[PDB]
Amino acid sequence: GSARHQDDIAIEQSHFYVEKALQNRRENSEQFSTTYSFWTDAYVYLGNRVDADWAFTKNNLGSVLYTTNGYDGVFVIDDRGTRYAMLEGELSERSLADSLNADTGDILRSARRAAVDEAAISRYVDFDGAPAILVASAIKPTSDHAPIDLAKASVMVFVDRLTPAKLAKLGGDYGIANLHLLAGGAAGDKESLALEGTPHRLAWVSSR
Repeated sequence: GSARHQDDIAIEQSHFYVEKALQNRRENSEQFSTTYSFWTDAYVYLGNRVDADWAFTKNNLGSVLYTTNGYDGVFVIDDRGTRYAMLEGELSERSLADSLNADTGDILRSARRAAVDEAAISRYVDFDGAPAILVASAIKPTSDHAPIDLAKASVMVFVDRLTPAKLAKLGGDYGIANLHLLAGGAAGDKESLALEGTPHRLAWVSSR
């Protein structure tokens, strides 16, 4: 069939790209969550322990993560506790449960399951002021070393708060029209995308 309908096919693609941009965050982060976890010193200095003096003196897991093609922040959780919380490249006392009010009691369970399948796990969350994504990965020994007890091993977690500076690339680099967050409103029969799990919503202004 051929008629004046290709104008609404464009709307079928523009929302699909905004979903792909959020899917791509999870798939880019799991790739960093393996290279920075496949290190003998990372598993030795973070495995059931927290030796931040190494991470700062060598900068291998310090504030430089914000300026070395890394992620917005990092945490270390094991057996229902936390002792390392890199927030925007700073050492601070805080919990990954508190910064988004969500429960850690089930995130540690899926994060434990990341190890037995050699693959990180990913979810949506609601950080203080804007939406975010949470991804968890098991630190496993490289150099063909012996295995470790995965129920008692440590688990690293990376976090990225979405911000209006990155909303420009979440649509403009994906080929979507003008792209903006919908913070506390309802569109006038316009095109938009409700985020899974979080109360926030993505919106844009594509011409038919």
